[PDB]
Amino acid sequence: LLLVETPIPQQKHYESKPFPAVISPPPALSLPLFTQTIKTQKHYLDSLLHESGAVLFRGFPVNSADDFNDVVEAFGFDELPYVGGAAPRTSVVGRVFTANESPPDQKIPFHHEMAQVREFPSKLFFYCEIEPKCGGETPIVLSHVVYERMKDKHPEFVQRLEEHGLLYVRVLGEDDDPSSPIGRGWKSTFLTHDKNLAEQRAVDLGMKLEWTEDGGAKTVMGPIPAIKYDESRNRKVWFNSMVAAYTGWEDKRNDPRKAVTFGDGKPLPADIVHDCLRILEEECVAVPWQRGDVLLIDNWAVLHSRRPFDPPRRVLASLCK
Amino acid sequence: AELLLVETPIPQQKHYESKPFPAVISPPSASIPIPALSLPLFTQTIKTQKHYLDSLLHESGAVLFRGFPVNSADDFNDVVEAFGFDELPYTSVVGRVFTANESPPDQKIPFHHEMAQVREFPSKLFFYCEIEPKCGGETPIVLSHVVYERMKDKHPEFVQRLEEHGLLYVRVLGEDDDPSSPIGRGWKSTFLTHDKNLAEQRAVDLGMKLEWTEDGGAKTVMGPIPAIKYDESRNRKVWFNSMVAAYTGWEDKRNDPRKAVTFGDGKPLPADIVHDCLRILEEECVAVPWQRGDVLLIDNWAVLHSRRPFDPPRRVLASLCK
Ligand SMILES: [Fe+3]
Ligand SMILES: [Fe+3]
Repeated sequence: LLLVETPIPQQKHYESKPFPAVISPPPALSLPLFTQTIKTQKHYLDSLLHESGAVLFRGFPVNSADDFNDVVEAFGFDELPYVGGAAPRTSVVGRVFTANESPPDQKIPFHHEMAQVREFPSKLFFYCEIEPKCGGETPIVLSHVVYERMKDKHPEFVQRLEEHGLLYVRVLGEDDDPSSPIGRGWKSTFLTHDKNLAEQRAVDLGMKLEWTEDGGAKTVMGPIPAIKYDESRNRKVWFNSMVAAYTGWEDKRNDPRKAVTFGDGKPLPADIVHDCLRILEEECVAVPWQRGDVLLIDNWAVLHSRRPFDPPRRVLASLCK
Repeated sequence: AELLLVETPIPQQKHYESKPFPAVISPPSASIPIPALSLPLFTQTIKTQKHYLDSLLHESGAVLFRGFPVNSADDFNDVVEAFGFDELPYTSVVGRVFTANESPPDQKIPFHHEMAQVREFPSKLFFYCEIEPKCGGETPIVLSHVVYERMKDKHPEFVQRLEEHGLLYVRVLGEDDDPSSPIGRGWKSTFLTHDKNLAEQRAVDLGMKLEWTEDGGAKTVMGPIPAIKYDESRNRKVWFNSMVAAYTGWEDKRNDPRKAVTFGDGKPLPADIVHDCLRILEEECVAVPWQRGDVLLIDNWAVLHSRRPFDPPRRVLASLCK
């Protein structure tokens, strides 16, 4: 067959590079012909991903979870083994999983997948098996651009983060609440029912777990950096969950404003965090999904969100080491 | 090119009234001509042998298909799509195929009838082994009408009080969801709502009284409902309920199984008799070891199923019929 770099409305451009790059089709199209071209075009697709940081594959016959898994499987990358510290995921087939994100009428803030985890995914794929009835887009934005704008806007603020970093406080109940923006419990996060076994995996994950009265838990993480360095492209990125925590970690157990602070305890300037929230919006590209689309996101360069939505909707994913 | 569906015997099968349980079909050894067993030939033979497969499934309660090119979830969906049963109106792997949210391997799943307390339960069910368990993992099955007949013969009075009073099912669920619980789902993720009024309205649509505990939780009561139904296709009574199941497997921090199921009038069931029912179920069951490629078809009106503990890997898919 073949692969074709195609233009779309939403995409943006940076130094003559489309974001995201879009690949579409030009023996009639088949699912085994596609996975076959994926292997045949490995170099081309590694570079395109390197140049753009994400590529949406639209038009190909990926019509099921198993189908998406063949495409994920065809890509070669090794799966990232789960260790705990993320919403309750449900295995579907092979390297592909699902997870009932926060309530459908909410906004999922921008973040890097498992950003506060030691072994975070280098890459990830998103796949739509069920088109959203309304809304429910997976807006994406280039982390390095957000860095070039933050350093430009608030140069002193970045400097404090580069020296002080951030601290995160995330109170977790014993069970999971499907109502909160971040409703995972401690037994679910750490895949443990026992406390010792838990507080142990807690230290291994680099967290300060301290059991709460009502069987809950209050974890503390950091100081940790906010500006990491993607070596493959020699550039720093906004690899932190500042906006996610400050505006998103909001429920009966956590205060948004207290969710995250400077690495040395000093509170963050509200007008600065929300200014960052505004930078993410402006630079983000939210391509409306379609049944069959496959988006390849490099986790070193991209943060992902989720617009609110009205069901039905089914987006599947795959995490790479 | 044609294919022979050959009835075959296996060590684990039983026989009642001369009929095998479960009936087992496989493709012959030396056929004339010799067919190149394929998945597309199998599904065509299933469509062509509809009547024969209706009689076998009709008289045996379940039919295990052994020795067929069912090599992936895609192949399994093609089989289910050849039998012609309507799909049960609504995770999803492909088409009508899906993975069943289960408990840890070391645990044993109690015997039951699929969706036994849901107005529109599956009439028929399919199980498929894509990956045979390293150890155990079998999907034991048992004939519901046999359990009924033996219980009535051993405990006539108790059976008489079962049909007359029925059963009461109690569940004390939290607001949130405990991951480590066989019945961990709380009222939120149960009735898809945060609002207490709507939630209780929905539980009521499901024929159930919903109580609001002061601890932010909820207590639900179902019944009285029969513990014994009548298979019309086979003109016989079936032990269609979840008594033994709930009495032994409905436990966690908020729930005690001993009081999870009682007589429809609130009177507790005799522990000795429930365990005695557990005994009959275990004796009459058939636990055929799973071989990759197998697809088991169960008539949900005549058969209760459960699971054995196992050591992974193990992968089984399923499909439900209206
Ligand atoms: Fe995410
Ligand atoms: Fe079951």
